[PDB]
Amino acid sequence: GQIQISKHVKDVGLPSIHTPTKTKLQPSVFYDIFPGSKEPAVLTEKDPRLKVDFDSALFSKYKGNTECSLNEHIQVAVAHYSAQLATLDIDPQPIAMEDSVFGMDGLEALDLNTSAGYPYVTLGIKKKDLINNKTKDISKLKLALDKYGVDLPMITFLKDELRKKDKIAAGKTRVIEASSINDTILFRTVYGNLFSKFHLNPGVVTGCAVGCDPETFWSKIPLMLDGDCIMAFDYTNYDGSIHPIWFKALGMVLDNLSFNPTLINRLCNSKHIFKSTYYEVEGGVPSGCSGTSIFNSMINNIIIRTLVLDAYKHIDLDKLKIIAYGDDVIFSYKYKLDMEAIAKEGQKYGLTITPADKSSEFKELDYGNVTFLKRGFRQDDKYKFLIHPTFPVEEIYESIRWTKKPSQMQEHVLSLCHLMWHNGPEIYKDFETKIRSVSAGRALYIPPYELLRHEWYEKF
Repeated sequence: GQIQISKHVKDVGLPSIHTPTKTKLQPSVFYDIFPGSKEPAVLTEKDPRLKVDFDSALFSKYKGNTECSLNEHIQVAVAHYSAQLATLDIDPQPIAMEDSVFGMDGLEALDLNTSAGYPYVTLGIKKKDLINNKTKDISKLKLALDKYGVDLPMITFLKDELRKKDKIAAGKTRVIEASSINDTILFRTVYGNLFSKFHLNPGVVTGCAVGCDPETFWSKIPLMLDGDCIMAFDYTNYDGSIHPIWFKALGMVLDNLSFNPTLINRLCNSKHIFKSTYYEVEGGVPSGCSGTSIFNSMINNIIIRTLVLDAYKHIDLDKLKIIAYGDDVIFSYKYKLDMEAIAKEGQKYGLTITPADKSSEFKELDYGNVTFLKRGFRQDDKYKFLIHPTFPVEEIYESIRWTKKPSQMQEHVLSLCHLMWHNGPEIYKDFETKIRSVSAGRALYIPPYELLRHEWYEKF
């Protein structure tokens, strides 16, 4: 996206916003027993590890929009995907505010711990002041919605997380844009029935994987994505590279389903505060707020359709099976397509597509080497039809080496075990032994391989 406006906060009647500058990340008890090189992302200009201007390296996410327009192919992609989603018969009416706050079927309750955004972050007001979870009373919230209204600036926080070592000195730390609670509630109100239907129906009709459980969903993917050709590739800066035309296209699908097609352009043309600067961006999807993962998935469905259409012009879209989780996508067609040919068609829209898993060349894929949500695919030993989701061993080793809270170590390690065992008993037994070499790991419950495997069979 492109920065259209940039102003000092004191010149437009706004205050400075103060965002956490120190990491909660700390070496854990397993730091010296597992290998790794990730460190907490730089969170401030004064970090001694920096070797670059911090504010410039963050604002490089925004480097212009390519000159392009709607075409017939994007248009047929819109009509095809729309007719597919109509199959679901989503209720276009808004949901009650009670359901937006405390949830309903397919819509998780609002997180009451994260920031409430502008203006509440400057007023000493948190979410639990607006919403009482004990009584389910939202009277304070309703007054704050009336008083402050909607379409408020997003606060851009810096994501406190582990990063590869080369991204530390280069000041390459991710930005998340926490929208106001006022606006998250508006988006849930308008689009809540769509969000619910997607979460409850991950697969090839929504074209979306949000709300899936990889443990059981992995077995279904080969059934859904039939056709001789399994395809996947990676995007460079997906969120930032999405031109305004893809929001018009998304607006058109929402309109075909009788949903508000306009609220969406507040994501496209967005307003922000970072520290002491107010700024506005045209293009790009704000990373980390209202319906982000679903809207990105829907947009990816449009892109993949139009890109295949641009590269090949006797295509049958009924046979182009797609599953997307935001920027991450896997798809199939009834016969072999050239992924390089399809990727090249992205350039004219301002999309940058490289081969999957940081590969050198665009090569053919099968389920033996394809990745989705960081995971590979491996047939079970006894039942070859059940597919293990395979989480990278390296990412588990780096994760275990750090904590944000030592008290919740039992939960942290158990989560890692549930990921790890899918890579096989040999790698899992090595994992267990290293954990039990220190006395803090001796104190934990570490599930045996056989109980994990038996528990998994029973989830199906």
